[PDB]
Amino acid sequence: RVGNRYRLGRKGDIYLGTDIAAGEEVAIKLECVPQLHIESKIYKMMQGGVGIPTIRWCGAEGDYNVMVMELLGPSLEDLFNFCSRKFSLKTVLLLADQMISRIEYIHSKNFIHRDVKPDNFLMGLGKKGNLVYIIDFGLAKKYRDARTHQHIPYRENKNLTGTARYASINTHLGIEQSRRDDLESLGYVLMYFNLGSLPWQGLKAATKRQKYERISEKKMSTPIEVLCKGYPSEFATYLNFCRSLRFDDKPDYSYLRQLFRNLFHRQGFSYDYVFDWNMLK
Repeated sequence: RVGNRYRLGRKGDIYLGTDIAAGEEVAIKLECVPQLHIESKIYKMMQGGVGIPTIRWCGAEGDYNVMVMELLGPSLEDLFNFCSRKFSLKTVLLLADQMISRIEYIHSKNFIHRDVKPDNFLMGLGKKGNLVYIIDFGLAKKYRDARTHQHIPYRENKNLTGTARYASINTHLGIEQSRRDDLESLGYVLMYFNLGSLPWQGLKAATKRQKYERISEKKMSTPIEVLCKGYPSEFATYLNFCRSLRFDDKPDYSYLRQLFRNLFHRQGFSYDYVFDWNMLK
């Protein structure tokens, strides 16, 4: 077992381990001896930030490059399923606050995620179980130069790198992903939590390419008022804000959070961090 002081378990992959010298359970992502070491380096730049998992060790053991991370809880997709694929308004708004903040933090560290979906958002454990974490930086890219903060170039005709359900419209059009896209994906995820599904979900596609084309076609045929019908106008306003962001714009994160926070206070909700799942007996 790994690092003179770690041990392995059951569960590109994750395993349940133990920091045997400090008595704590840990997640151990292994990779045949290239992408673990890279992600491992992005995590380091992200380190210390709120909602970013801590990396306790990076090395190699036999035929594997091992990365030891702090154990985290269930994914929002998982909690959503457990909740019958239905979250209350208070829960979406509580999640909406922290998620925006995680995305802004990642952007503040020069990277963009490019893979924002319910599965890449996991709740913490213990004292942190009220903390929304962001994971999987496998598709993360620096969008600006660390020192000069020179934004990457606008590029076209690219192939979709991510998950078509939550991808931004500009991503479907082939445009280079930037900060705005991470936020547009979050917006679709918030409506996903609100409706239980997205209108461009489960579209029939014989091939895995007429699908991306059916989604794209559908996602651009569905105006935001129709997608958000029956919900607080805040969700529509948010999506519209995101669709208006210029490729190199610094998103006004505060305005987005205050958008939801006002809908929050208006509903009488309080930030006590009691999620729907926290009430399942």
